[PDB]
Amino acid sequence: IEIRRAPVLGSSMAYRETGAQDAPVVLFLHGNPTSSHIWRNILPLVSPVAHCIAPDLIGFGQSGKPDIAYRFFDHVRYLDAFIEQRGVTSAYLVAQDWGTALAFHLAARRPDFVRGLAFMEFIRPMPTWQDFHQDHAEAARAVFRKFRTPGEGEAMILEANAFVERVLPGGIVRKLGDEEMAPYRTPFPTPESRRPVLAFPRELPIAGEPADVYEALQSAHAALAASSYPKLLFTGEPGALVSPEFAERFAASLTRCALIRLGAGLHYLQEDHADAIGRSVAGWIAGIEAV
Amino acid sequence: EIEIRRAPVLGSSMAYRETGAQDAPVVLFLHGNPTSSHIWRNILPLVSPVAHCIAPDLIGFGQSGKPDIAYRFFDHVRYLDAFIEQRGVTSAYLVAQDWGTALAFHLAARRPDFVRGLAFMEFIRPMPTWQDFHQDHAEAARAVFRKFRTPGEGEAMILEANAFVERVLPGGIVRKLGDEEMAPYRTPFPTPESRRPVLAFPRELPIAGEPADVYEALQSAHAALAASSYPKLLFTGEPGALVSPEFAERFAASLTRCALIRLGAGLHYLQEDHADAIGRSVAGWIAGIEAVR
Ligand SMILES: OC[C@H]1O[C@@](CO)(O[C@H]2O[C@H](CO)[C@@H](O)[C@H](O)[C@H]2O)[C@@H](O)[C@@H]1O
Ligand SMILES: OC[C@H]1O[C@@](CO)(O[C@H]2O[C@H](CO)[C@@H](O)[C@H](O)[C@H]2O)[C@@H](O)[C@@H]1O
Ligand SMILES: [Cl-]
Ligand SMILES: [Cl-]
Repeated sequence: IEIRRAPVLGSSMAYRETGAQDAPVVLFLHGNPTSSHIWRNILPLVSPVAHCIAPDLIGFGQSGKPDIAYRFFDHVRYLDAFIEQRGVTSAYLVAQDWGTALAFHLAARRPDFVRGLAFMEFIRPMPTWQDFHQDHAEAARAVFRKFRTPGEGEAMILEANAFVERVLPGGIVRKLGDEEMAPYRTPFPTPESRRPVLAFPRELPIAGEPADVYEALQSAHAALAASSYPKLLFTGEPGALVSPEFAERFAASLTRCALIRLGAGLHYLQEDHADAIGRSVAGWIAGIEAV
Repeated sequence: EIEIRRAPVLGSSMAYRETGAQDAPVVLFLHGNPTSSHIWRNILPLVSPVAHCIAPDLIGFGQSGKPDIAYRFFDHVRYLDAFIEQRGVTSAYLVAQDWGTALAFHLAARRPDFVRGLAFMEFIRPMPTWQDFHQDHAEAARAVFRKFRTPGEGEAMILEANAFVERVLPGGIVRKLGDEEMAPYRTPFPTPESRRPVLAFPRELPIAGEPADVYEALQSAHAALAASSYPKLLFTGEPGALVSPEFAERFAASLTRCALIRLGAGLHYLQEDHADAIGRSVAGWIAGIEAVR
């Protein structure tokens, strides 16, 4: 699969594309601090049934690095512009981490765009720190509190590259090979290049802040609970942002939401479960399109 | 949790494995020769979160009863029909391989309203000549099955030598089964006479018009399959055995609502090499269909 590039809002976004184009479109949306790289072993399993498009968010992967704030709403604007530039009129969405917030927000604003939503390890408004990660992961809670602290977050993420070097491997059960880890590092050679990686944890909707993202994601979650398109939720054990127990309650709170149990898994489920995820998604799309 | 149970059927009994919530769609898993519901053991746990899974042992196979019958294709049809009635199943997805597919196609042709969807692989079709049985690189397989179908020779190979269990079975699996995995394939068949149903099957294969009744039934069943409107999922291995990848793409494209799922390296007993891929595929597919209805 070639990396391709699209002009977007006077910058550019890199993307991977595969599959016959007479088929329904599936948009794969990564989060922090990843790129379309994370889908690399899932795309070949979905491409036989769908036209797969996996963009790198602005400032991630091989996308352009404009001098912007990289707030959640900036990503929204770039992703919307990418979809427009690609001429995509409707799609399935497959999302993880911040990709899920983009998917939920897109579905809320354009309900007729969404053929279905496959998601995992998703972002929701979290009224307190007890709603961010699980009780066995107090240490993750403490790290993100630091990311959200002026000066401290800069030292950890911009200077020490902690999100790429510590958080990412900490959210994968297996140990990535050198050749698998390398493309996670290459987008972020410098402190300045790491700006988007610091901006994201500062956007997490926790304890009412930031108020604009908190409200947008409350609204997106209300829309999701009122939506009628098919949904497919994956969970790991014990997971990270989403426990198996929360996943069961969440899926039951929605209509037309299946829950697929992947087994031992933390945050970056794609890395531990690419085959299970790809096979599940391809079957699910095939089933929906049949009927 | 997966339970092994027994249903009374036509004066005998069939064993079956069952798992999943009772308020979910039913999925009926149908094995072929010389296997049992054992072959689905690693697939069931992956489908049970979305469906009520029922996996019977065909009459004379696995832990089912061994009544004094011919074990022809139409006998299996009768026992499977009676099992379905006994379990009070009114509609189901079918998941099938080998002779399981002939049973599924024949069921779907008679009762298409019963079929929620059909997931199948390595399936039986009418074969006008021996050239239509396996691929030309497997001449050895054709000679072996010709001998199975030959009076006297088949008895020596399958009943006395247990060749279907000991050679044909492992021969259609890419990996080597662990001893604990292979053992339950042997235990239903302790004696030559217990192997009667295993010998009966190759002699039922619809090759060159013989047997005429099965050939006719499977022609009619294949015509129905070609016209059918229910969702279908075809899995293929490379090179496969009864179904080549090239044949699979053409066959799937010919049908209405048929997705093709390529599994990679595989022979005949694809479940043993690809349980995870098959289970995950079937679960996502059922979830998708039931979401839209
Ligand atoms: O039933 C399989 C699977 O489908 C889902 C949606 O993917 O639920 C659908 O089917 C249920 C049983 O028929 C219905 O109760 C439900 O309303 C419908 O959306 C999954 O929830 C379920 O595991
Ligand atoms: O489209 C994905 C996948 O679905 C199948 C059926 O499972 O085809 C369906 O979708 C096609 C594209 O929308 C339709 O043209 C077709 O009629 C419908 O059955 C598979 O064939 C396909 O790979
Ligand atoms: Cl983050
Ligand atoms: Cl046979």
